[PDB]
Parts: sequence; structure tokens; C-alpha cells
Amino acid sequence: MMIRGIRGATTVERDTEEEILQKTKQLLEKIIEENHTKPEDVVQMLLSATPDLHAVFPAKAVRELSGWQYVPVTCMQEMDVTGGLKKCIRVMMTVQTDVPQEQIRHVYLEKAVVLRP
Amino acid sequence: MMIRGIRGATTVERDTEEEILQKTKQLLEKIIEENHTKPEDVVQMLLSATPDLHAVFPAKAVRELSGWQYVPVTCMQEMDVTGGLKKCIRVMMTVQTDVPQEQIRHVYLEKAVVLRP
Amino acid sequence: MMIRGIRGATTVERDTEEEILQKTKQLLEKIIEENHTKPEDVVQMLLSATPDLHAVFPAKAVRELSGWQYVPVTCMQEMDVTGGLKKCIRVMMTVQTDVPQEQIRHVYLEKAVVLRP
Repeated sequence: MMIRGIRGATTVERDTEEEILQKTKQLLEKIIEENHTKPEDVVQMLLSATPDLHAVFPAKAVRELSGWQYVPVTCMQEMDVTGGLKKCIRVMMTVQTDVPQEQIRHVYLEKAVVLRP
Repeated sequence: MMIRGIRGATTVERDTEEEILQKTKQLLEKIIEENHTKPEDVVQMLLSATPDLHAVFPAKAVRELSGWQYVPVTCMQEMDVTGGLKKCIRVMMTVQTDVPQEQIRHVYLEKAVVLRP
Repeated sequence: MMIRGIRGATTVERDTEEEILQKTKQLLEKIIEENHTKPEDVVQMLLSATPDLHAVFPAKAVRELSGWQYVPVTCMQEMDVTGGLKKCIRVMMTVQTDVPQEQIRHVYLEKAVVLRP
């Protein structure tokens, strides 16, 4: 069955574990709501952070989510772009879905709304 | 139908938006030419850049490909390997395909030709 | 069948090519053993390293695995997290498998055993 990436992006106001995890959870919850995603259908997830965030792996937020303890995830550094959005967390959630590419609901929150296409 | 990763790598001579966008675009076009890839069959793409490149996200080049506006992409920092190739942009394009693993056509351009297996 | 990610993590004591390749090869072989993985069923692999490792791309270890020469791989920098595990190498190996999400065998070796959930 076909697989598709779902993108998310958000921002935090400060580099703290509380804020990174809160904003990451809110971003995940929104992706799950808009795409009706069940954890068993998630192939894997990639989270990234800009290099001004160091307090915690955003992946930690994934176990705040009931039923998502078996979803494999790893956390990379976003490319450091001159004048790029600061304090930014992104998600690439790869899922089994029949929803067409045009209809996948990518999610941009907080100051990352500027990254919308 | 199976999913397969297609790898690309290229280089720029300088850290400028024009160079990054043109060279990323050309790399994507070459991958698309050699593998006959249609955007609807692309699960997601991951782009990376060595930590000497900062001018622009290479993903911006993807929006210059007509029809590819719904392909999800994210960027990341490539690891900094001592003696590794400088000013390097890489692609992992994940596609649905029946082409056997050994027949997938991975693409190496510019100074990256030295990375070719 | 479905597509699923398999996670691995390990550590090295020194930033040298010999140790990075040896510990990476050992981690890959353990993942392969526990999951019965054949190279042709691997969609692609992502390797990451913390920013304190520079001697070699861990991907080089994949090429000393007989039969794995056509598996696409790329490397990236792990997010730098304060107090995180140092000298850490992770893999995300995407495979076609019938194994349920909760029965995939993720692998944690050396000092990364602490990451085991």
C-alpha cells in the first residue's frame, strides 16, 4: 500500500524542555487530527530542530501520546540557513495512506505559518 | 508496490542562492530523467547540505519543478567529515516503483562524481 | 506487507575511522540478525552521528556488508542536545516487512543501551 510523507513545522519562544515538548506535542496532535493518523500506520518519523534549540529531543513528546510508543523516530539538525526562521521544529511523518498527495494535510503552526506554500 | 530510495549528490562552487538553486534543480531533473519519476509517486524527499552552505534551503528548488508542489521535502545538515567533499548537496528521493534495487539510477553530478559507487 | 522503520543506536569511544566503522557494522549486523532483513527489502537507510564524530561517514560500513551494495544510504547530523549521549551513531533502516509495529526489533548497543525505552 502507498506511503506518503506528512510535514509539520512549529516554533518555540524559548529553548526549554517544557516549551519544546509542549509545542511538539501540539504540532503532532494537529497532524494526527487533520490526517486521521493511527500510530500503527506510521512507517517512521523524522524530527528536526534549528541549531538554536538544545534542551531536549523533540521526539520525547511522542511518548506523551497514548499508543505511539512503538513509532520509530529520530532527531536531526535542520540546515542552518542565513536569515532562516529561528527556534523551529519540523516533522516528517511517513504514513501508510491512500489519501492523494494533493489532499495530505501538512501543518504549520506558531511562527512557522510563514513556511506554508 | 515496493518503495525505493533514489540517491543524488552534487556540489556548488560557492554558497549563493543562485548556485544552490540551479545545482539542486539540475540534480533533481537528472534523477527524474533517468528514473522516469512522476511527482505523484514520490513519498517524500530529504535534502542535505554540508555545514559550509547557508545561503538558501535547497528545497526551494523543488518548487521550480512544475507539478512537484505537493511533494513533501525537508532539509538537514550533512555530517562534517574530515576530508569529506565540500559544498555538497545530497538528495534521498523515496519513490514507489517496481524497478529492482540494482537497477535504480542514482545520480552524481559536478564534484560529487567522486562519490559514485 | 507494509513498510516500517527499524531503529538502532550505538556509541564509539574515539573519533576514528576504525572504531566508527567497526561499531556501525556491528550495529547493522545485529539489526539484520534480529529482524531477518534481506538487503533487497530495504527501501533506504538513514545514519546519523552526533557533531563530535568526524573521522568517516558511518555509511561506509554498509558497503562492507556483502549483498548491500545497492542499498541507498545517507548520513546526517544528530540534533545536538545538552546532556545527550556523546559519540553516538544512529540508524533508521526502512524495510518492507509483515512484522507488526510492536514486534519490530530495535537495537541499542554499547553506551546507547540507556536509550532503550
